[PDB]
Amino acid sequence: TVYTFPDEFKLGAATASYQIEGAWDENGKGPNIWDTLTHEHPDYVVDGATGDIADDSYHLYKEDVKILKELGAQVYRFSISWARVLPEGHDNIVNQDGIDYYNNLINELLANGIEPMVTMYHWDLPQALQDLGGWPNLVLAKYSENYARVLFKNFGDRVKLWLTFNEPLTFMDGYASEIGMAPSINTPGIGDYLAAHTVIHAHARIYHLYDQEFRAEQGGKVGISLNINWCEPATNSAEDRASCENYQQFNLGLYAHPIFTEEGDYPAVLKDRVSRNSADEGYTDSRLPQFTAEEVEYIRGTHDFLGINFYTALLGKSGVEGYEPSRYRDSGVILTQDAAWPISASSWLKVVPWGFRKELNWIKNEYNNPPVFITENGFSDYGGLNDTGRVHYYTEHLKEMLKAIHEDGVNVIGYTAWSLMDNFEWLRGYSEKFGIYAVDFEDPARPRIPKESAKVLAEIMNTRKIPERFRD
Ligand code: NA
Repeated sequence: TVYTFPDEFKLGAATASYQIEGAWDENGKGPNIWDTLTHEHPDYVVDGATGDIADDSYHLYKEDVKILKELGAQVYRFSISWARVLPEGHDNIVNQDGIDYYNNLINELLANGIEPMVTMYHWDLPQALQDLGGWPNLVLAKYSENYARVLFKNFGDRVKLWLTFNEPLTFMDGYASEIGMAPSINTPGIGDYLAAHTVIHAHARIYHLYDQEFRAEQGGKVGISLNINWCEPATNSAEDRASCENYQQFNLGLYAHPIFTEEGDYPAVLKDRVSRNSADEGYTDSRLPQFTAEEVEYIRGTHDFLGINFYTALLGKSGVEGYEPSRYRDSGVILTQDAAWPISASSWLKVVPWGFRKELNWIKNEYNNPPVFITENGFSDYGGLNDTGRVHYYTEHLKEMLKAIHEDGVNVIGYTAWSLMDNFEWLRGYSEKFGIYAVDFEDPARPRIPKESAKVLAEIMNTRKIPERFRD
C-alpha cells in the first residue's frame, strides 16, 4: 500500500517558458527581463548563455508532447510567456502568434491524452513593466489581472489547472542583488518585500477574476507554486527549533500565511521581526509593507490547492546572520548544510529525502491539510544518460511522499518532475542538467533523448507503484 499511488493522483513533468522555448523575438514576441539579463549582462550567467534558442520548444512543441507521451505523463506543467502573448506587457495588444502557439501546444497535449497545467508567471516579466519598477510597483497587480484575463479567455475552455505564480520567494530575490536573478536590482530587505506584496495582491486579483468571470463556465482550479526547503534543527534544542520555525515562516509563510490560513496576513513573526529591526536601524517606517484589514480578507482563501516545489533541506540554528537589511538577516536563523548529505551539480541542492516528508507534515499542520500538488522536484548533474543519482533522488523522494500520503494522511494530489528535459538553468546556463531527457545544445535540431531516470519514471507511471528494487 505505502508503495502505490492513489488512483486519482496525477503524475507528470514540468518546464518553464524562458527555459525551453527560444524564439525570443520571433513573430511579435516582446522582450522580457531575461532577454535583457542574458543580452546585457552575460557576465552574470555561466558561459554567457542565453535562452535565445534553449530547447527550441517554440518550434519543437510536438517533440515535447511525443516524449511526454512516451513517458506516460498524465499532466504537463508548462508556463506561458507574458511577452509572447502581450508584447507590451499591458493588454492593449494581443499577439495572435502567441495565442496560436499555446493553443497548438494545449491541443496537441489533449489529442495525446495529456492534461495541461499552466503557470501564468514563471519569471519572464515584460521589460516594459520592469521599466515601471517591476514587482515592487503595486500597479503590476492590475496588469497581472489583465494578463490572466487574456489567458482564461483564450485557454480556459481547455485548461483546468492554473498556477498564478512560480516561486515568488525566488524571483523576489531579483530585487535583492545587483548580479543575481533578473532584473538584478540591489534593494535587499526593501524591494524584495515590496515585490512579494505586489505578487500576493496580484495572485488574489487573479483568483477573484477567475471566480467572477470564468469559474462557472470553465470549472477549473487555481493555485500558486511556492518553493520551500526543509529546515532541520541543528541540535534538538528549543532555541534551534524556534529558528527553524522562523525559517518556515520567512520562506513559505511569507506567501502562504496570507493566502492559506483562516486569519490571513503575513505571519506574526515576520511582521514583528522586521518591525523591530527597522526601528532599531532608525527607519520611521517598517521595511515590511502592510495589508489593511480589507486586503487581508480579500487575499485569504484565494486558493483551490497549494503547489509546492521541493528540492532540499538546510540545518537551522538559533542566531542572526546576513547583511543589514536583508530577508535572511530578518529571519533569525543561521543556515548550513550537513557535509554528509549527498551532493548534486548545484551548490544549494543536497539530497535529503526525509526532509520532503517533514515539510509535507509541516504544511499539513500549518494550513489544515490543503490539497498539495508537487509542481517541482528534481536533481542536477553535469551530463550523462546513466543518471543513477537522479534515479535515486526520484525513487527516494517519491517513497517519502508516499509515506506522507499513506502513513501521515497528507492530501498530496499530484506530482510533476522538474524537468521534462535539460534546459536553460537561469544563471547557471546550460551547465547544470535537471532533465529526465537529455538535450544536445550543440545540435540545431535539439534532439531529446531519454536518460535512465526517464525510463524509471515511465515504469513508475505505468505501474503506479515504486518498483521492488527501489524499496527499502
Ligand atoms: Na484576447
